[PDB]
Amino acid sequence: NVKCFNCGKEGHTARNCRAPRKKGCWKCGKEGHQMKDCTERQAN
DNA sequence: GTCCCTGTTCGGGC
Ligand SMILES: [Zn+2]
Ligand SMILES: [Zn+2]
Repeated sequence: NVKCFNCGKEGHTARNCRAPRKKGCWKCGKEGHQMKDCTERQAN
């Protein structure tokens, strides 16, 4: 299993997901930066 | 793609 960032549902990933993906931060939510970039709750 | 499998956004990898 692998929790898809885009939709949440397991068994597949963000790229695989048959759904339009997110622009901004996946975890924190806020755009203008990715989850990678994020300075908010940056730890995991 | 049933699943793999993660920042850039589809494509081989099994
Ligand atoms: Zn998905
Ligand atoms: Zn963020």
